[PDB]
Amino acid sequence: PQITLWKRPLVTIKIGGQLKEALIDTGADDTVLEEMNLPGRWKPKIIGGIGGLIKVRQYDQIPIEICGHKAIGTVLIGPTPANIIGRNLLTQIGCTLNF
Amino acid sequence: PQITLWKRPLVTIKIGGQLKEALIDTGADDTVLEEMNLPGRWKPKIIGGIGGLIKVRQYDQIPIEICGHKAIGTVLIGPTPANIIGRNLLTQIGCTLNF
Repeated sequence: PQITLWKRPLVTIKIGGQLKEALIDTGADDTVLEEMNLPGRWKPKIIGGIGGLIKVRQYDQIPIEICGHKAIGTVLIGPTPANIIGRNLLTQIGCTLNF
Repeated sequence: PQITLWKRPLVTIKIGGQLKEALIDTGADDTVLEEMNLPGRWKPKIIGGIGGLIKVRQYDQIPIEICGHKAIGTVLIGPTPANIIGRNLLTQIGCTLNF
């Protein structure tokens, strides 16, 4: 749909059989979710933001649904205050910025 | 315009009579810019990002332009890796997410 930015762009997403809240973040290269259990092997990955770099866990080819749109891609797990949906998944559901 | 997310949404902004590249960040509550110069009162402020915290200078009622679109609001100046446009200004230029 069309989401305004008066408030944080939090939408529902589903991963596994679980409903979660996540932020549509055009400023995130990657998708970062709050600590949770995911299937299969992982590899380490260093990411950064204001504040510095940080090492987190990287899981690949993870099915995820965002506002009813299915996507598959890399998901990172780390100490984030919120579930973040980044550009790697946003492009997959055809999400764009407009003004 | 309509901006896809295959690459970082960098756009031209103008502040203090100077043009610059800045990231359209729907995941940012605030607007933070790389060390520069600004007028009027400023007061410190600590803010958090994915790698920890940084102390910045908060400036209120700062006129700024994004792609020539006028906005006025709070702007933080500090050691950020890159200029970040937050929702506080994006709402002001009618920027929305679509998919």
